[PDB]
Amino acid sequence: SIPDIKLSSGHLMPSIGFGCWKLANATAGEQVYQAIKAGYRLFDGAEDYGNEKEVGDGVKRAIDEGLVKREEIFLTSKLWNNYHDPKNVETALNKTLADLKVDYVDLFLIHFPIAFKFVPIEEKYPPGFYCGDGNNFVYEDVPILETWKALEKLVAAGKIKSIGVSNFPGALLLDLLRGATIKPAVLQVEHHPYLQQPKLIEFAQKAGVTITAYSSFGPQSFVEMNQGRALNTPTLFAHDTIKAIAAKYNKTPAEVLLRWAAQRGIAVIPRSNLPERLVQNRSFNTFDLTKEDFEEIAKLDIGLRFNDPWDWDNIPIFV
Amino acid sequence: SIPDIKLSSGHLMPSIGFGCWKLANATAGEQVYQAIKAGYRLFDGAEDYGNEKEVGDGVKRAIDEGLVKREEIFLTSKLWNNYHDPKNVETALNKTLADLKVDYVDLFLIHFPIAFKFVPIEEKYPPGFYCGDGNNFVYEDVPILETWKALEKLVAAGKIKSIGVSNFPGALLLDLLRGATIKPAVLQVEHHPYLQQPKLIEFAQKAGVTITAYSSFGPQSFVEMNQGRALNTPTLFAHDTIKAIAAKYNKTPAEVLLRWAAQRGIAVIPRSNLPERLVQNRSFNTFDLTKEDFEEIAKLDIGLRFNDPWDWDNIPIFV
Ligand SMILES: NC(=O)c1ccc[n+]([C@@H]2O[C@H](COP(=O)([O-])OP(=O)(O)OC[C@H]3O[C@@H](n4cnc5c(N)ncnc54)[C@H](O)[C@@H]3O)[C@@H](O)[C@H]2O)c1
Ligand SMILES: NC(=O)c1ccc[n+]([C@@H]2O[C@H](COP(=O)([O-])OP(=O)(O)OC[C@H]3O[C@@H](n4cnc5c(N)ncnc54)[C@H](O)[C@@H]3O)[C@@H](O)[C@H]2O)c1
Repeated sequence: SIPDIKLSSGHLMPSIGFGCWKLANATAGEQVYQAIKAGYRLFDGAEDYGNEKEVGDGVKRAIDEGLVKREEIFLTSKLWNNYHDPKNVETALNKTLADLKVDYVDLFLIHFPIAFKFVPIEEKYPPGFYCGDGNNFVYEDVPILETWKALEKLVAAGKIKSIGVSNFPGALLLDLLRGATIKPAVLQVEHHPYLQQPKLIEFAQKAGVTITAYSSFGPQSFVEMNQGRALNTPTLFAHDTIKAIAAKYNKTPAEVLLRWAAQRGIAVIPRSNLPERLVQNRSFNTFDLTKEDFEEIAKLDIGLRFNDPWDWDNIPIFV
Repeated sequence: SIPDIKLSSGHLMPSIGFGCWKLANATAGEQVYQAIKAGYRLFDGAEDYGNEKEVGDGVKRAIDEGLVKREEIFLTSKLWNNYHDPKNVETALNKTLADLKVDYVDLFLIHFPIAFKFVPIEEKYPPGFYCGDGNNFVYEDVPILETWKALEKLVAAGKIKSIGVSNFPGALLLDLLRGATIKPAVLQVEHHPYLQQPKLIEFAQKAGVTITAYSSFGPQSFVEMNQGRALNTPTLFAHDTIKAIAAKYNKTPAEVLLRWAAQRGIAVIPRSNLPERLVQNRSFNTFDLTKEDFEEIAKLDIGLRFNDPWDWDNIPIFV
């Protein structure tokens, strides 16, 4: 029932997954276990989320009861900023494999085109914005291609099935494609009605790169973080346009926001933090949006971005 | 007098220059010569403008008459898109050096972060959007850093005093600073009240990279090319905000548009096609815009870009 997408790497990836950002460590396993019982097979995690160990417990439990087999679960992780230096990539990937308790990951992405100064794992993990000098941000000179090559070596070693990037703008993705042997299979970016970036999507998809959208509900995710920008932003759930369309097909505005991405061949990893939400977030492909619909949602685009490194320390990623 | 800007390379660069784009071949010579007589010392040229030979004649005459010395002329040139591949960088700089009739260029910039397929000088020069296969675009897999490394060499060889980039978005500039030994000394981008990219300026400058703005008169230059987007844009010279401010200080809209950039440490290279405009475009630093003035102009920024590779062949540089 949950459609698959063949990545450029030849491997399949579910178009509907379970998000692991802000998934409390205390119940992450229980919740990952439940997600699996509900049909979810892909889990979007990351080293920065600091719950790969619990996410692992969840997957292991499901396997031990015989509900699924390793190859049926698609695990996605992300290399954090402090580990871009070629000599530390495998080290971080090892930690991820150790916490997840697996021999490989299905998808490993460059979390950010930012390279923080290396902080030994034993000193602090996950490092977060810690750069080894108190509260100061510190960076290290490591071009993106150097990091990508280490990743390619790790793919030949069988430690990673598919590799990709996250939070990459169009010009950086183009330049990585000029020196990549294995081309990025995925581009994961903030995608929602307030930040559509239609040209980026068009380029990537035309380039054979698969798109995975995060924060499909826009500011909602950051409101729960008490962020000034997101709070000042009208929710998509109560927006006249989304509501109208939702009423025309007799659906929920939530189902509309996800269908809007799925219908265009984009993968989603909604954050289901309630049982009822687990089901809803993977049962939305029951209707079709018309050209008119897309044109209406298209008007909501104002280029509003919630996840911006510019807020951290003025990192020019999106400027 | 025209204040200078000390580049990160150590060489001084005039804060005001003479643009050479669309400067006709038959009169290019005489025009450059007149500008020198008028006080201009810097000239922004480029292989793609197809007139560096005449630009050279111009400067040669000035020198021969004892008007100026080579050391007093700041010549900027740009590496066109077909010459990114390292083995072709030197030959292209060579053709520029002979055309200009000098041993070195004060500044060489990667015109665009786009690598067209190579086309021999003899087959066609300048190639423009020509790639070697009719009207089709053909690209080479050459990462920016490779081209940049080629340039660094050329500097050590005394064939270039300073290097830099042009039309590079934030993420791209950041990655280059990661693999560069000689940091880009200058960033040249489209810059005016409709496309202010304030964060880009801030980031670049705080990094010692000097900003050189182009198309300071907004849609103006591209209107003189019958470009659809430019013809449907209210001119900056008629805009109420600029009018009000100009009247206040009794200056021309043109003078206000150039001071807006200059008072903020950004260099300008207006194209002057009239003896009077030639003089005005370099005598606008006789007043200062107030904090309120900057606030009112700030409201104009709608991010309207007139020079976009997206129009050429959907090249994702600004997405
Ligand atoms: N690579 C990156 O930079 C990055 C950044 C952010 C998130 N992500 C990933 O993408 C996932 C989703 O993004 P997100 O964290 O912003 O969450 P989201 O946008 O999917 O959901 C945000 C919130 O909306 C609510 N919600 C979910 N389903 C709902 C429904 N049916 N009805 C009403 N409310 C509902 C929940 O309270 C939830 O916290 C993450 O879990 C993470 O794996 C990646
Ligand atoms: N690196 C790049 O990608 C790039 C792209 C475009 C231009 N440039 C450079 O920057 C320069 C400036 O850009 P541009 O050529 O597009 O145009 P501009 O902004 O210098 O001026 C555009 C037009 O306005 C008019 N103008 C000039 N001075 C005026 C005045 N005082 N009052 C009223 N009208 C006036 C002229 O007709 C001129 O053609 C070029 O000469 C070129 O060297 C670089």
